[PDB]
Amino acid sequence: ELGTAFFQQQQLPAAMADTFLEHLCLLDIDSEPVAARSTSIIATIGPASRSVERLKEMIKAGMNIARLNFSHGSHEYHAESIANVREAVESFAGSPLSYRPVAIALDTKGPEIYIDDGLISLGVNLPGAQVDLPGLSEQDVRDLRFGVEHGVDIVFASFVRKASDVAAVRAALGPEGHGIKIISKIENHEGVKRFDEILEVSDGIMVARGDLGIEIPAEKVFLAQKMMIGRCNLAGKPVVCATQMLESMITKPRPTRAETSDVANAVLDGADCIMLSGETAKGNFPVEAVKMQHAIAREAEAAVYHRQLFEELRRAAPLSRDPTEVTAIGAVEAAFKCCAAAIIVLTTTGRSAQLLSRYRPRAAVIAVTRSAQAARQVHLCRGVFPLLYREPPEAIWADDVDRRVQFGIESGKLRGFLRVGDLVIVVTGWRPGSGYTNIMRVLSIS
Amino acid sequence: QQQLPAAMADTFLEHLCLLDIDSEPVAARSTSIIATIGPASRSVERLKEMIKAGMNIARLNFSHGSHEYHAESIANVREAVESFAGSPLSYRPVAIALDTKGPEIRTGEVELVKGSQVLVTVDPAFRTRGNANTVWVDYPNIVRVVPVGGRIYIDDGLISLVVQKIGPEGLVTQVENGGVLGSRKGVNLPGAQVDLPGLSEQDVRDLRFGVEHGVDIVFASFVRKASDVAAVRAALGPEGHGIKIISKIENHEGVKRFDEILEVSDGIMVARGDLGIEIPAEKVFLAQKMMIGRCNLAGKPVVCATQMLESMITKPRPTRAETSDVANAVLDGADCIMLSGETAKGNFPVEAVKMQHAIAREAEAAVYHRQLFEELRRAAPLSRDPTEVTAIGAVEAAFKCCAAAIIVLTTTGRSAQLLSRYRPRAAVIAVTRSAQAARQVHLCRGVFPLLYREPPEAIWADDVDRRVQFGIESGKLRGFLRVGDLVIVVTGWRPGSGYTNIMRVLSIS
Amino acid sequence: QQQQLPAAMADTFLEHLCLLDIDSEPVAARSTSIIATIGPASRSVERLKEMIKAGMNIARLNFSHGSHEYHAESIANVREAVESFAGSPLSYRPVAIALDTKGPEIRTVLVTGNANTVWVDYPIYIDDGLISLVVNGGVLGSRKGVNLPGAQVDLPGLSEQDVRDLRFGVEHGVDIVFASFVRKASDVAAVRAALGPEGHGIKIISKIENHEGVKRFDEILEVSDGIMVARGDLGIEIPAEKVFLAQKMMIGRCNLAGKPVVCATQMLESMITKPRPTRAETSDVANAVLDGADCIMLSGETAKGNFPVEAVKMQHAIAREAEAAVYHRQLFEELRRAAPLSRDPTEVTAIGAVEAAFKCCAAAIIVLTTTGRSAQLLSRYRPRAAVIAVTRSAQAARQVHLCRGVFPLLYREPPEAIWADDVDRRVQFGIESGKLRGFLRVGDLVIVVTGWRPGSGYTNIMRVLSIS
Amino acid sequence: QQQQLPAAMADTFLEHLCLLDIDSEPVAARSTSIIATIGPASRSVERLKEMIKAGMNIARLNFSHGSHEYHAESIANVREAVESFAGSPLSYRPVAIALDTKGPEIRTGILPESEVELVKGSQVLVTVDPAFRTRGNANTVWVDYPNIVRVVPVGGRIYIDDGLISLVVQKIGPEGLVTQVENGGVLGSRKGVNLPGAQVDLPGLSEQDVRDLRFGVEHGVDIVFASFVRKASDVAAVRAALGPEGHGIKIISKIENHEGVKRFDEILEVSDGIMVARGDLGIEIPAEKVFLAQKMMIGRCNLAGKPVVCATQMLESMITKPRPTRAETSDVANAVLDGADCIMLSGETAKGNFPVEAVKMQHAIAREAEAAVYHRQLFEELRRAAPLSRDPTEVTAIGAVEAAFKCCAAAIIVLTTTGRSAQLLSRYRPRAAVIAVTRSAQAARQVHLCRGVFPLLYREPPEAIWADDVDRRVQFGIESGKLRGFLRVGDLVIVVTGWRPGSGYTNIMRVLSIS
Ligand SMILES: Cc1nc2c(s1)c1cnn(Cc3ccc(O)cc3)c(=O)c1n2C
Ligand SMILES: O=P(O)(O)OC[C@H]1O[C@](O)(COP(=O)(O)O)[C@@H](O)[C@@H]1O
Ligand SMILES: O=P(O)(O)OC[C@H]1O[C@](O)(COP(=O)(O)O)[C@@H](O)[C@@H]1O
Ligand SMILES: O=P(O)(O)OC[C@H]1O[C@](O)(COP(=O)(O)O)[C@@H](O)[C@@H]1O
Ligand SMILES: O=P(O)(O)OC[C@H]1O[C@](O)(COP(=O)(O)O)[C@@H](O)[C@@H]1O
Ligand SMILES: [K+]
Ligand SMILES: [K+]
Ligand SMILES: [Mn+2]
Ligand SMILES: [Mn+2]
Ligand SMILES: [Mn+2]
Ligand SMILES: [Mn+2]
Repeated sequence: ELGTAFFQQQQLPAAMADTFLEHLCLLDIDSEPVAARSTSIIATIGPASRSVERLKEMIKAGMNIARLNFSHGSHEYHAESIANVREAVESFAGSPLSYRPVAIALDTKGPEIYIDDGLISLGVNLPGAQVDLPGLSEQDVRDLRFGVEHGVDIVFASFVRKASDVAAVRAALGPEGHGIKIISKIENHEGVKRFDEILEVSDGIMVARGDLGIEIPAEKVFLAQKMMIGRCNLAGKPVVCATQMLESMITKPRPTRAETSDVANAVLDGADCIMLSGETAKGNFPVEAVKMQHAIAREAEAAVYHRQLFEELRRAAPLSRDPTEVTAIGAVEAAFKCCAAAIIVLTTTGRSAQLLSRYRPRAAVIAVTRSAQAARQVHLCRGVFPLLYREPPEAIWADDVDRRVQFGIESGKLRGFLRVGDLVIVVTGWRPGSGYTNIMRVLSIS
Repeated sequence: QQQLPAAMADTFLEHLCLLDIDSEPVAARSTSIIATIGPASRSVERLKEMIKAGMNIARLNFSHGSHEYHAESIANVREAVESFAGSPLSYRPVAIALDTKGPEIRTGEVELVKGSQVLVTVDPAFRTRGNANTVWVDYPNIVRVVPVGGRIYIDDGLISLVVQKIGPEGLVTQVENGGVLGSRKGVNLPGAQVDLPGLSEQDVRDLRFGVEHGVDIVFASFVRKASDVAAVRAALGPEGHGIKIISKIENHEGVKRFDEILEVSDGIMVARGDLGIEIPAEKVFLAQKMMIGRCNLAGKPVVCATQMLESMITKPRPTRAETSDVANAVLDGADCIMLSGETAKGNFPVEAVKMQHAIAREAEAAVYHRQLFEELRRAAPLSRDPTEVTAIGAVEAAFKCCAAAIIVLTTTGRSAQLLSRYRPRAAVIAVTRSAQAARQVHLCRGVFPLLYREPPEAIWADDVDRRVQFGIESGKLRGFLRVGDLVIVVTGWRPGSGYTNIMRVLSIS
Repeated sequence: QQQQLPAAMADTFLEHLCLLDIDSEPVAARSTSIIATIGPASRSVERLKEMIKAGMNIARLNFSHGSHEYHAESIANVREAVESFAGSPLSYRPVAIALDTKGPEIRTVLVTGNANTVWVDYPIYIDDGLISLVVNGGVLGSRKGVNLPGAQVDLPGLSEQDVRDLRFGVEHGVDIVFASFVRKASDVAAVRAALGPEGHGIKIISKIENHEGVKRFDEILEVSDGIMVARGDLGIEIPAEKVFLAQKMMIGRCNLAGKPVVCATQMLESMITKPRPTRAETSDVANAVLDGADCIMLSGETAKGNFPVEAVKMQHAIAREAEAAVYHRQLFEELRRAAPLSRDPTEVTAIGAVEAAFKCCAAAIIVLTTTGRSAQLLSRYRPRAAVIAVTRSAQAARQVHLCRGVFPLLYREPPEAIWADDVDRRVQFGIESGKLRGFLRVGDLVIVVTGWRPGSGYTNIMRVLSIS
Repeated sequence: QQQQLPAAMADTFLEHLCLLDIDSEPVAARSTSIIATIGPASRSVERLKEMIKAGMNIARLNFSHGSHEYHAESIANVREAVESFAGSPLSYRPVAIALDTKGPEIRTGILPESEVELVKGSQVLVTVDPAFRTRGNANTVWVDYPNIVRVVPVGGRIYIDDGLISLVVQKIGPEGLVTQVENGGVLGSRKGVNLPGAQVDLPGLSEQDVRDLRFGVEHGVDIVFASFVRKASDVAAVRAALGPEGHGIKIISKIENHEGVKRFDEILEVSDGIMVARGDLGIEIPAEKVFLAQKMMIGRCNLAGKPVVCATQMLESMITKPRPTRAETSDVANAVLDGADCIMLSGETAKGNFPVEAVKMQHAIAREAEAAVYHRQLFEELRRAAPLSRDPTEVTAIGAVEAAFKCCAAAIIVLTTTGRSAQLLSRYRPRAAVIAVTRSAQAARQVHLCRGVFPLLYREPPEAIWADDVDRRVQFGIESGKLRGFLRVGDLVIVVTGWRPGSGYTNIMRVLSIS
């Protein structure tokens, strides 16, 4: 079973290797990946990526999260950016089976001798020399309030140095902002040393390599990146790799060999999301940069050694009596046995999708939700493909479950994620409401 | 408890160092016990005590006894077994297996002069002239299968003779080990390609008897080739299509052609008695472990047999070697262990069943589960069969929650067998309407069969849930489940076998 | 290929099992040493010669029966049988002599002498745990051993009779003491003290016979030279279905510690009366070798039975097959990982030589040693290649039988004038010995382990040589 | 710890990652050799002295440009810079000289600065009619490779000028290939052509390569980077042009196109090593697939025990800037973690403004990456994958590496004539430095290809007794290691020698304490 032609795509020969060395030796440039790209793409909004028509092209190219850099720009500037992103996003809502949710992330200005990205020794950086600035500014507080008022999904918190820095952020978001995800940016030596306590109170991490590369020796950034990716992977919390991934594409139509390798290796490290800064904020090829990250991620996701990664994630995760976790790991294992084209999961808060994503299945996790915010926020979790369901409930709940599953199948077919004859794993619960996921089924498509 | 520190170890060496004589087993015994029926074990009262002690499969040795004798054994077994049918929540199915006589080469008191000279003839005139320097055998082709230098063992391999010459009179032999030969006693032709028929005529009448009396399993003696298995299945006829054929590997050719035999069998018996004569005794453990390992790989049941607790025929306690042999068979991966003389004729048949049960529980907890499961996972090929996909998903889920059990609904047993091959720590509670399948699934380690008796409900989904609740209630009464426990439930999307495709995580109430 | 080498190269333990082959023939060199108990069936010089040829490496003197004069006769007959082969040095097999202590023993319903009231020698299991009395039973006899598993006992860690027996062993130059019913580290120190300064070179093997010994195993092992899993008494002290747990635990911890371990009792019991063992008994011997046992033991099979030599031959035949079936790939990896890093050039050289031998499927590792330590550090990493140890010390040649896979050759010639020449002559003596014994053939690779200067403690050199 | 040893001891790769420590400084010497391309920014004797001190191990001469006299000047200044350290033999660093051939090329025709625009969606004809050699324009391009009309089927593509312009063959006709412009651009004269996925008929050697290869032999270059190697016969043609006098020269095959990737195994078997020529590879196959080819090729050379080089744009931004980008520093680190024996600088040292700082950056990155290797799984997999062998040099090598790990040996000192004994130690990736003592100056330079080998040139004449000569070179290796910081008093070393003179008889491993 499993056709001979199907077994030579998606780097499946390298997938069945008994050793990592053989896994490397069997990687094949003719082995084509699936269309579903698991690693989400964060694009920074700026002069080059602010118009509604430009944003439409970046959505089709693969942008999942739009980053607002509050280091620059008035609230009126950012309100117009949010208005333009939402206009381009909703411009596709007339076609539910192809609609792509897009999250909006607010990046704080933060606490802002080296000058000019650390280019001249004596933006300004003071490495080692511990300085005084508090966790949250008084302009940060006004910016975060702007985030709640305009309904942003994610906060990128700059220069997080300790757990209390995160709590100050969460306090500024307020009770109405309790649902916003907080990604703590690790930007200096202190944040690295206090990483374990920062991660426990955050929803995720951004390896902010720009400032980190000035605050610590440039030779050491990859050590910090691979440490933080593994620790969030172990913790099952999303991790973002950022800064200068395709830097030369600011002026050039094609990246360097080091840049494509950097995106690929960030994906192989286990990063949930990869980021573009000047490549989309200022550069001359914002859409091409998005297209390049999409293409590399597809290749690198197939080149992950899932065999060992799944085993180690399984051994490191503690035993659980939560039926959502138990169902998730079983569905992921079941998906590996059949190379299921997808895991289709129903979720309202996104947790069931995240618990599937944390075991890193090869199969795409197609998440059908009625919550527009959850559809935006699950882009943080690798391999989750969110579908916004818009119909009012069927009268029998079981019929309403089945129709959402069918909606996931129909959207997967249209997008090239699913074909007739594919096996799919379907994850649901035994009753409506969040928290009751406990069922895994094996279905053939059509 | 249950050797959890040893099972979590990073290495096998540390797993060994963490084994704990004070850590008590709490899981139910998963290795099935086969007990040979004989004079010590034909009492209905004794059979009831053997059921409660742990007997899962009753073996009828057709090497001896008439059809009427075995019909009585069958009737006493079923009476003892059905005596528990009034409480369906605790009723234990018990399989009945027919072990065939098989091709038995036989001779014609006279002493075998060690180092002497004895000839073994084929001529029919010498069938009654047996003595110190004449032996006759009913196998005519013995003269064409054992060359010069090959050996001929007699009476359980304690008297040996080597071929020195070949000639018209017969085979010219010399006595290697001495003894005195009786009247028509067992002969073995080690290493030689014995081309006796794959089925005696006695075997064909016995297999017809077994079909007529509804036996669940055939232990097929001296299986050397795939065609030997097909000969057995032919004699069962398609009236015996549902009977499971377990092939007894008993000689050198069977070990060599094992893979061809396993492919056409439902399982294997490591018949160490005959095998220990047909090949050197010091090589039997190699063949045992090879066969157990490859049946584990193929997901097919394997039985370890013969002399596991031999001294308990006359003594109330086993030796240290016998204790270790039973334990190491479980550690090897054997689905079933067997008692022969210990239950057929010995003085402590119940105590022998109790011992095997007690040893099996300790060994099952001493298994290095971490490496076993990982290796069975990677070795089992990718599959698009939904029952296969659900089974491995279910075993994975059971490990994550430390599930008390995996409840599975099954018509033929296959869905339980596909769970069993991944060796979950959780018990596989199999709920079936098929009384025969309830008995036959004892061959698969870790499956606990429950026979469902109620007639079908009007709504199919109501009938599914009733069966699931039947497994819940049986599990609670037998000690497998507690309130607050998590269980994995495996079902299908439509009636009939072959459509298993659902795995659920449920809390017990 | 032979030696189960296809199974040796499997990537998983499951495939290792799957590839085992009854037609794959093993190497003549048998690594697991055989201990045979001396008794009426194994006492004549002519019978001991047959058991030496059959494969007996250590002679066990059971000091629970027989007088001091009786055991001197046994010692004298063993040394006469052993030295009867000394005239051919290339084939001389050293044999060690082990003293097994009586230990704390309680010998012989109303227990306070017939079949209604039983007298005992100490203020309940009798007949090797076959009869149960409680303040379940069978048929008794006269003079019986009594086990009391549970309530704690007032017998000392070393009796006066035991002390007298230990001093007998020093005076008669035994190589090994099997210390009965060791429960604590203090019990071993008591044996080391009764052996005195004149007996400081004797190896103390602690016998684990009860629940307390299992519990305090780590502290007992740390002060012992090795361990005997005494399954006879241990099988009466703890439930019979749990002895296999204690055996495998103890064999694993000794293998990790690098100290020898003995598996004993009823391994081939039915051969006391029958010429062939049962299927369970050959499995128990094979599984003891697969567990990692350095030595296997025969007691009644050689002491009192009617087939003592055939019993030695059976253990020899099984051990060879089981040794080849060991999954060295995973065992060596796990031994390397668990052993701490070392700055000792002897241990550093040892693990390199074992690795090198696996790479070339070397027929043997030839090591020069005086105390035996260089050979033990090789044995510790469980190579498939035979460890041929050439030594001038007769005692080391006997005692090194405790370590699995060490084949001792006693070298007798005075030193050559150039020490480099004296080294080569001893290496050559091992090569010639291995050729005659069938360990080596022309074209084989061997690993030669020596040191850079004379005297113990300087092993630091590993050489790859092809046999001419 | 230091050395990232808590991470290397971890039981899983996941926990190994979590335990990487930015505050754990490396103490072992840098094992991945650095190749620096010689050019205007690196041709002066004093600048080359700076780069040798910064860590340059191999000097790359790019015969794609420059005259024979130009490259002979490059060789003279390199050798003058290298030999200015020879007066202190205990610290003299051999520096290899590698010749990178221009290789077979396909180029367009001459239309001065005359330029034309190939418009997107246009119709352009590619012809090799010698009458069209000069008649280039916006709908017609000539190329100097006549078999182009046979190797590019309809729907196949033709790239021009570093892949800036893309053409798709629509029909095969008598005049040539009629193509539609897929990606437009401005076309100059004599621009390079690439035929992605095509089986290119060009010989393994251009006629200029033959001349350059003889120049290399006559000037004693140590290494050849053979361009555009697509099959075993290409390597054979390179070998033949070097002749018997160039038989000691090492041949590193540059894998540059799709065929070379697919036929990698037959190429590697007849090669001394491989270069992942990512620059050309990224034009010949999709850019997002290059990392697949890099990791496959590094793994298969790791498995075969043959050196592998990763090249192109590793620190590209440092051509104009004193600090690399975050992507570039990660690219160097990940090439080392892949298992690359060498890393390369091209424009960063040939023409950039910071050549010495680029060499310093690669040295500092590689030192961090080498300690961040999950050594436990790497050595275990290399060990089990390496087959059984009855060759005593192979047996001694794995024995020495195992012993080095057991004692955390500071170094493995090995005596070698050709370098093979050092290479056999290097293939098992020990963390101990492999200190190779040789009398051959060429072998000393060439073993820089093998990761973890640190060559020392022995200059003394042979002692009377051979056993004295061996011990002298061993002590020379010890005294060199002490002076260079490899070895301290009280350290343990693994010394690897043989039983008789001449190469091929390595069979002894010794454990020694230093001083
Ligand atoms: C999901 C996983 N990712 C990795 C794994 S598992 C792994 C395991 N081992 N090693 C070291 C090694 C081993 C063999 C080689 O040929 C090269 C490197 C790795 O680097 C390595 N990675 C990056
Ligand atoms: O991931 P979440 O937020 O816990 O939601 C999972 C829930 O979705 C469902 O599948 C469907 O629930 P709804 O019909 O209320 O959307 C439930 O069975 C399950 O509890
Ligand atoms: O294990 P088997 O023999 O394939 O049978 C499993 C079958 O049992 C069921 O759960 C119920 O079967 P029935 O209702 O026909 O008894 C099916 O859904 C499933 O196909
Ligand atoms: O194992 P031991 O007792 O430490 O002896 C090993 C010793 O044997 C030798 O190989 C030879 O020593 P001798 O010549 O004194 O017997 C030494 O080089 C080495 O130190
Ligand atoms: O690595 P290579 O080229 O095979 O050479 C290793 C050789 O080096 C030697 O030490 C030779 O020493 P010489 O330089 O004196 O010839 C031999 O022992 C060994 O055969
Ligand atoms: K039978
Ligand atoms: K070039
Ligand atoms: Mn920053
Ligand atoms: Mn039989
Ligand atoms: Mn005892
Ligand atoms: Mn090129």
